[PDB]
Amino acid sequence: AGFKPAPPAGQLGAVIVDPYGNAPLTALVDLDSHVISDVKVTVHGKGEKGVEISYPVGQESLKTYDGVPIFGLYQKFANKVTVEWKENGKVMKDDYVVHTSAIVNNYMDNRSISDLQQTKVIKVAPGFEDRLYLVNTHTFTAQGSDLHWHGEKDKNAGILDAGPATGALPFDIAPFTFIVDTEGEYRWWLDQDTFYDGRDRDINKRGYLMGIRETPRGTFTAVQGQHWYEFDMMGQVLEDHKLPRGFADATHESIETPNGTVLLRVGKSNYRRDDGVHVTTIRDHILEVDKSGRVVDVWDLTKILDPKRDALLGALDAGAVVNVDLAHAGQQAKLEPDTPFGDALGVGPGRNWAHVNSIAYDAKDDSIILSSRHQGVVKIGRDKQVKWILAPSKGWEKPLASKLLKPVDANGKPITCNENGLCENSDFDFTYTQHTAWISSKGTLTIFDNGDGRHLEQPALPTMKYSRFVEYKIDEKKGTVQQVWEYGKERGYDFYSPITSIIEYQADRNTMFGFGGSIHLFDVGQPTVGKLNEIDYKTKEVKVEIDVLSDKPNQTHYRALLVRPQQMFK
Amino acid sequence: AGFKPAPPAGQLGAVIVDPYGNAPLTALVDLDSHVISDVKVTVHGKGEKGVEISYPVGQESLKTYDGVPIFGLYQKFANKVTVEWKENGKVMKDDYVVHTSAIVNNYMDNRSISDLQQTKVIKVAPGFEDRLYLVNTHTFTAQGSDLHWHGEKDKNAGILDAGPATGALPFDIAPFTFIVDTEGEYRWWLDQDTFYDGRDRDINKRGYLMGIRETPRGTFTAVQGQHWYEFDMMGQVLEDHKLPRGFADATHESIETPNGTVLLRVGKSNYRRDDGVHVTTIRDHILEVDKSGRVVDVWDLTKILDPKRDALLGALDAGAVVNVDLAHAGQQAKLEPDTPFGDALGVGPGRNWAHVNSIAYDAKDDSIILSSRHQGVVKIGRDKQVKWILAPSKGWEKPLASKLLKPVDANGKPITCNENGLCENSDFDFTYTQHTAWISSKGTLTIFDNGDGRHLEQPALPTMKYSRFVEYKIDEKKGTVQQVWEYGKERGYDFYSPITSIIEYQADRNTMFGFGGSIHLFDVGQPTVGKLNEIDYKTKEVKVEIDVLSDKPNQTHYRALLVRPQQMFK
Repeated sequence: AGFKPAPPAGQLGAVIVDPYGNAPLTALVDLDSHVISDVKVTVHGKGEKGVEISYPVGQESLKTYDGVPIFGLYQKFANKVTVEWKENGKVMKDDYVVHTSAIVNNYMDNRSISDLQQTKVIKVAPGFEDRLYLVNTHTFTAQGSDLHWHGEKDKNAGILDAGPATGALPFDIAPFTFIVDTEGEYRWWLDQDTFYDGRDRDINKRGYLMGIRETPRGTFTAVQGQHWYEFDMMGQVLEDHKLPRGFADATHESIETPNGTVLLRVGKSNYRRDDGVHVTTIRDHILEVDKSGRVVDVWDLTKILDPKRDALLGALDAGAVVNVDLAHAGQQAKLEPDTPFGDALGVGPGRNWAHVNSIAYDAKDDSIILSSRHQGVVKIGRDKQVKWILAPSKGWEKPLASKLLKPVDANGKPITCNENGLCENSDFDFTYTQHTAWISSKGTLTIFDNGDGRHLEQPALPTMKYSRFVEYKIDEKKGTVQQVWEYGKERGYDFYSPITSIIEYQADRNTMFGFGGSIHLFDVGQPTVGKLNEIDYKTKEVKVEIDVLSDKPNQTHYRALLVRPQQMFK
Repeated sequence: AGFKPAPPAGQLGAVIVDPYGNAPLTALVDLDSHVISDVKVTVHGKGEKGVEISYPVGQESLKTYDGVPIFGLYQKFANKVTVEWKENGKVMKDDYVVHTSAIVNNYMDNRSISDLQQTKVIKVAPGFEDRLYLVNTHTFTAQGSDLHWHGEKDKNAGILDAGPATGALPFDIAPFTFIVDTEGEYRWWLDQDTFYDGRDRDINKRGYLMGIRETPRGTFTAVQGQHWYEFDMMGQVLEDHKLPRGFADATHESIETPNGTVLLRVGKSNYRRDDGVHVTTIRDHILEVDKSGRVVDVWDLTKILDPKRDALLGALDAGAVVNVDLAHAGQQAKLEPDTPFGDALGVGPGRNWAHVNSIAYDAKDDSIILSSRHQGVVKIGRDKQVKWILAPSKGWEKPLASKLLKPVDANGKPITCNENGLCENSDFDFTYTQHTAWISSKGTLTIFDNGDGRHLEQPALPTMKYSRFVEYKIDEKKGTVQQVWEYGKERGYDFYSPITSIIEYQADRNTMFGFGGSIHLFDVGQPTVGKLNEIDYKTKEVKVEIDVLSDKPNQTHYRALLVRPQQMFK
């Protein structure tokens, strides 16, 4: 006679590159029936300033992989890797040379600047050299959007006409998923064919790979089209679920709860409107599902919030929304009453009236906090009741108006803001077209305030626009909110992300982690900038600033995560 | 233009037959955006003595399916179905006529008696008319076993020779999976293509569909080849996991624990023997895995029990082992020291020394109880230590001998049994080549004692063989075992199942449920009998006896389950 397996490389088994076939900068040391413990892996830096990557490896992982996972390799390089373990109460060590192959971008055309996205390291403080960031970005396919859901023909349409579309099937794009270190080197890559195939027409492998979040096991969830997933840093796909049959179009977020369920943002297909027309709703439903794919609960936001409120909808940059473009960049969006159902700015179920793009679970009262790009930030209870809302007061009717939070200063004294969220004699401002409204380890609400439609108008000039990191403290009993921190207001257009983006508070080194996904988006002909940032919470000093430039002009990035090797292999 | 969806049948949505495409005797009432509760489904009996099936439907199910599930249809029939619910505090009712298509057996050849397995109702006591049994049986493919794992060439083999086989890849057969009512009618069918494709050579869809067990959600797990699954009675495949890479050949059992894990019975691939030869082990490892497919724990039985112990191995009918001779039927198995590694009777890792075929989790001390066909019944701890053994004393060395349970009568007085398990002046006997060693709702240990190799010999004539249901009571602290119940001893060869089979205690009606999967297996040219039974625990009266006859001669059944519609749709 046959062909023998790879023989052993040292004192354990063979060292296999990319055992699952989805993560070419990983490897695996076959255990070959050895019984070991106390395992530590080190991957050595490339050259003089190269970052070394180091992590322990738990028993579950050794058993799961039947070997020792090797994460952190450089591409096309003779990686030097050390593995240490205990075996029969004796200390053991092996040094391996692990050659790798290349990273491939399978989606290139005349818009391509080059195959990979470029990195520019701007600033790395001391004691931050070891940081790693997983960048969740994407790259245009040659074809663009080729598929639509079919809907119901509306009453007042041509006798002869073909059926309309519905939903958001065209929200579809090739992934570009990697990890970057502080020398700007790629240290991990998730093969684009792991989940996506843009040449075939198998909707099972289509969509927009989004909402990558860690789990209590140090693995990650994600969504893409009409499926959701779980995977690990060796590239093993651990779960793959079709959405339940009533739902479609999962985007933006996926988060595991502590109860072993997962929260997803979807649309409802075959939603019967009060006028009896069926549509696939846009980005306005939430699912709690178990690890079986079954639905544990569903929040239908069309009956909980207000699909008629156009206060923020009418104030937006038509050029944005990810989507994008562009002849109409800068221009304020003029709503129309005859806007056909679809992924379009508008009111009512079957249009993009809410565009919820983040989810967080509050364990303390079994509730969920949501970021609605076009309405504000809300908490809704298990009981399907609104608990509070963080938004400008304009447009809200009762009973919902009554749940708006009242702003207050450090001593708890009301702050005067008009119905557009413009406050006087304060740093306090609300969020507009925001993202990632999550719960910090401190118990506060952190948000990335993108800043389109700030104060419910377009400004006089496009460049008078800014984005903020911002943190709030909320008293639920009293119904008040206090801005306790902010950043970015002063950096102007060069730090403005009209779309996407994220922040998350890091307690380990007291920093605020940021990723601005859409900087310079509207600079026609230029790469879009994804700017990784760690800001000192105390001093506001920049500790890390790294820029990722898109491989094609005018191509937004979605999010990034700060990942930690220590937690990857439990 | 287009084609419209099926219109509404009555007051909800359309009634879709086989929505998921794997269970043709099911249907679904689309919810069409209606908000309902208190759902109850009734499927009417066919004709005069036809059994009616009725169940409630919980909210999770309505949301999961976006509709009301309909279970219990007859094939090729105008099924009459009633659905009742509450909507806007009003009571509601719809009567539907649901036409079905046929059941198909896709695996037929000259051996075939007819396409379906025949049922013969023998006895149905009053108050047992409503019982349903899920039959886990199988049907031969034209090709038989066509595939082997490749192994390592052993030292003392021909220079020119090809590599050997290893493992148990040939354990491969088409499934045949249905639910039968007490009129002997098929009321549910699982499409054979759900998991199996015996004409293609994709090993992902090969194996022996086994170990079907219910879960806390009213769904079922199962194994087949190199994957494990979860499915529900609407035929939705909820989970599908590849085995972890170190393991192969999952058969016999899959059971969800209360900790959200699942227990599986596998072999280990690339197992390094002490002589340095690599093999795939046979049926001698246990995995706890999570819903992510990851390994939580592993029990390697080659280091826990005694792979050298041939006390029972040498006493077996060569005609059995599932697998089936049958030219050497009746004959005693003569072990050889040069038996090449494989699915073969023999000692040591790489042969079938243990043939473990059932697993149970003891939540009281976080341990597992195992049925080893070829060694006996053992409890092993989380700590990988043997806690006790229920078997004849011959062949066991220390430290294991010391864990053997000592038999006792109702007053706790020792019972005298020789090393072969023959007892004097008692009804007490051990189990031989047994199956399903499970924990009843009473806290006792129930077992199907097939009875091949009884008293560690073949009898003088082949028909001097019998099978028992049997229940034991164990004092772990004292190290003793008491037989407290038995049945079938008196029924002789006609109730003898040399292989497979199952029992389980039903507390709802104080019965012992049983399935004899291999009756008349050795009758050349005759269908094999799978006999479903419910025996009154108190009186020993037969309450249900129903016979399933195989669609080809000499083709064993594996198991059946008593299923309860009340629990299927939580």
